[PDB]
Amino acid sequence: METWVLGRRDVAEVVAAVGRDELMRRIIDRLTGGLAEIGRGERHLSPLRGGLERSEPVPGIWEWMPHREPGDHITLKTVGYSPANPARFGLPTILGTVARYDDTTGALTALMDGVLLTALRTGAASAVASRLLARPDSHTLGLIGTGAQAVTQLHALSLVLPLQRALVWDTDPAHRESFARRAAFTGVSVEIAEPARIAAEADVISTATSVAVGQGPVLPDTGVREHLHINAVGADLVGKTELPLGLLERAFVTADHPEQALREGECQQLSADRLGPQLAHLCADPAAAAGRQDTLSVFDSTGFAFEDALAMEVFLEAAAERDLGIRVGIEHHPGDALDPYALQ
Amino acid sequence: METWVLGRRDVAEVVAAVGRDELMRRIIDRLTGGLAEIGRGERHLSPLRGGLERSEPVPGIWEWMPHREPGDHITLKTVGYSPANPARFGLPTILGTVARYDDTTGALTALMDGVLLTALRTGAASAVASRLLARPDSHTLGLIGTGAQAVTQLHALSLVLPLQRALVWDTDPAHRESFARRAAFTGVSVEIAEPARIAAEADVISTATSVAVGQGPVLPDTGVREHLHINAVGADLVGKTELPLGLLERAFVTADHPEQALREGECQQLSADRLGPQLAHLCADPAAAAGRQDTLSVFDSTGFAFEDALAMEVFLEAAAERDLGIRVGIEHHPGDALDPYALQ
Ligand SMILES: NC(=O)c1ccc[n+]([C@@H]2O[C@H](COP(=O)([O-])OP(=O)(O)OC[C@H]3O[C@@H](n4cnc5c(N)ncnc54)[C@H](O)[C@@H]3O)[C@@H](O)[C@H]2O)c1
Ligand SMILES: NC(=O)c1ccc[n+]([C@@H]2O[C@H](COP(=O)([O-])OP(=O)(O)OC[C@H]3O[C@@H](n4cnc5c(N)ncnc54)[C@H](O)[C@@H]3O)[C@@H](O)[C@H]2O)c1
Ligand code: NA
Ligand code: NA
Repeated sequence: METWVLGRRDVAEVVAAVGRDELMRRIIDRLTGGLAEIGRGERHLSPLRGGLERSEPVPGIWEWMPHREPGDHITLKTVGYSPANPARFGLPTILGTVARYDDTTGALTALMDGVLLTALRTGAASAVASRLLARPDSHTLGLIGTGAQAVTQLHALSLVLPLQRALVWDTDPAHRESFARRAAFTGVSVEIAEPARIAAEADVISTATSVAVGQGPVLPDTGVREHLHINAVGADLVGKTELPLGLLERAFVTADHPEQALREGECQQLSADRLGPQLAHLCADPAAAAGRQDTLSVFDSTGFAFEDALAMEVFLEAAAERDLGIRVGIEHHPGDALDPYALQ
Repeated sequence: METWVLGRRDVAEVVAAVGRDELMRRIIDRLTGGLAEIGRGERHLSPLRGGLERSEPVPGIWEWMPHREPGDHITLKTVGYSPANPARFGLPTILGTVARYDDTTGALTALMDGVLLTALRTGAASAVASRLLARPDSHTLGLIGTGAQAVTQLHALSLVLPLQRALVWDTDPAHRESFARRAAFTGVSVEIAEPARIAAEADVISTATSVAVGQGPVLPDTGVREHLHINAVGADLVGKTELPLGLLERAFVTADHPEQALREGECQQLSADRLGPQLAHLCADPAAAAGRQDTLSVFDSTGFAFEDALAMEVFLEAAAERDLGIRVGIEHHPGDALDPYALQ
């Protein structure tokens, strides 16, 4: 037995061969079915993630996220949020890896990049929620925060809504000015616009910022369109929020993971008895979403490990088809199972 | 930037090149200093490990154990306890891996086997505690459970005490028969002995069994020598214990990790108010342990992630000196930090 390692090269070859659109659609479809299975009680939400706060060079966090499929495998994603990474080191803010362990023996069976996978399934989750809660003729997307997640927010949403334009804002002028080039492949025209204009004109918004704890909101409490749907995607430290309390109190709020969202999502700001049914329930029974497209809605997204397990399965299916990756004997399996020093 | 991976073959070469005694001594020395640093408030106990119980084929657990050295690195050990592994699959009961992440950026910098490392630092921790709490002229070691951990329990304790004899028991006759061959490199004469004889004769005992929840004790509450020191090393599921309650209530008890031990150690049997100073405090101030060498003592061992980080450092230092391991690009670092699709 050896660990199946998908290097950065193998992950790149999967998305190159399959195509960004098709790969994103596969992950959207997988997440949709998987969320519906949770909503039907056929599967369970992942346990709460844990994390270690880091103060330097700026406040960030490093988190671990398990999800068990009993009798089959356990998925663990380890992921850092380090928002000085881009400017200071030319590294992504979100850096992670995803591992799979055999549930029967405990053995490490597969290991892969989590950077691309994280951006894909986070876009896909917003797409699942926005298909339920945004107007199906939504034309104008607003983006607050135009870093890494903004790219897959725009991409995923462009596959499920007829988006024609994106109004975008970032507090870093370089990061907002570069977004059009990163977005170009989608065919959605990009225009820089201040947050008040985005609030007034957008049919759907995604907020995905590295705003510090206590420095929200990133979208002002002002007039929005009656049917606005917001994907609140930023999430890292306890205390970090993006939306104004007044807007949230007027909204139909569905969390991907209620207990996690109450700790780390916009639901930090809300009384627990004001949550709408969670996303998995909407996927299994759309009665709870019926009519909510035409009034203010918020998808409170924190991400949870089941989404990583599902996206990992999409990657492993493609990689297995193509015989991609390498085998590394990482774990020591002594010839005598009772002898740690039998270094066979 | 690529991840440094030490495979099974590199770990085996470290042992072959450094030597078992020298490698174990390095890990004992690192653990003693690190624990003293915790006892002096220069470093801090790792957070509580987390875990997922599994019921098939027999009850076991899969656990994650993070530890952070601020500004340097984060260590995470992922480890399964699957006690049917030896008989059913020829695999060790304890199967795990240790990963190292840069604390500044979050990047995965190193990954190695945790099977051998786990056995080494678990023996080392018992040796640290027993040097403090066992009579320095202890001649007879008792072992209940003669699986993988027993091998390094005997090895490490033979390096810090003048052991002449090991009295050993396992409920599996083949496992107790084979222990002497697995122990031969230590030079300590092994005898098979039933638990009541071990309790009556031993100067120091380690219990390290796969006993099931609620099926203890593995050592009877009968005559023990006045000065007996016990390393309670078995630890997996909540509810699993190895010592008789009456013995525990008479003993001076020190945990490696009080909060973990209250959940998963012998201290499950004890009121929270009943524990002594933890092992770290005894390392920093051994005056609190010297006076307990001649009375009944228990080191309640659960294992915690700091031990894995320290032992991993020993292996990385030795592997670097010998240019061992491979470099694998696992994480995706896009050429544009804000573009997840910018596959370099
Ligand atoms: N919900 C999920 O599942 C999920 C998954 C991954 C990441 N995230 C979170 O999404 C957030 C963004 O991640 P990323 O990978 O895009 O990081 P990033 O660093 O690539 O982009 C964040 C951007 O937000 C901008 N920003 C900071 N403060 C702002 C403000 N007040 N207004 C507007 N823009 C602002 C920054 O200048 C930067 O360009 C983080 O909180 C991250 O932890 C969530
Ligand atoms: N404290 C720590 O840091 C730490 C580290 C690693 C493992 N552990 C724990 O130590 C225990 C042993 O692990 P291992 O790797 O040696 O497993 P192993 O399966 O190699 O050995 C366990 C042995 O215990 C024997 N056994 C079971 N029930 C018994 C009983 N009632 N009396 C006597 N013997 C019995 C089994 O026959 C087996 O030979 C496990 O609970 C493991 O989770 C603790
Ligand atoms: Na959120
Ligand atoms: Na214990």
